Amino acid sequence: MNIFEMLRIDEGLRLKIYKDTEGYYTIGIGHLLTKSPSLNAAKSELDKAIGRNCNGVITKDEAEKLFNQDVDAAVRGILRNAKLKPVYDSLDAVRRCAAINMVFQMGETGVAGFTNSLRMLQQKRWDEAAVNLAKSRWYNQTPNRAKRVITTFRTGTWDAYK
Ligand SMILES: Oc1ccc(OCCc2ccccc2)cc1
Repeated sequence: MNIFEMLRIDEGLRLKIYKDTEGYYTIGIGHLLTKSPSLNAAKSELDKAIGRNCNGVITKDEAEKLFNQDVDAAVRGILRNAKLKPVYDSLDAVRRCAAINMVFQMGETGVAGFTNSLRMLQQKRWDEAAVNLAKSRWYNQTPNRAKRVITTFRTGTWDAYK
């Protein structure tokens, strides 16, 4: 188990443009294309991301390459964020995967709201952090995925993905 396998489970794999749980155009392994309601806008973003005229359809290799870029962008975003980096660096490898998973899903807009969760995680107050993480729109809107991520933070094991 690693971050790629974890997010592949949580996001699935689809080779044609689809909509995420919020209704936004997405492709591949959870690659957001646009929040615009315009399918043409999504198709432009796709062609820009892949470097060819895709017509809304990609190959598995292309989906996996976008996925690698997206995971790396999440990691680098954590490392560049003065609030997230100290917490990330305090975690073991399995819990770091849970952190990347959340940033992959929510980006930087969730940083402020998760201030108290981040403190509890840095303090290694795992049960309290798990309770706090569930008091969120994130948990209420995607509860099964959030429960898996939270269990990973609570236990430091892959039990929720096995
Ligand atoms: O959009 C978000 C949502 C939640 C966040 O924090 C919780 C997960 C985490 C833990 C350690 C290091 C980085 C991230 C950060 C951004």
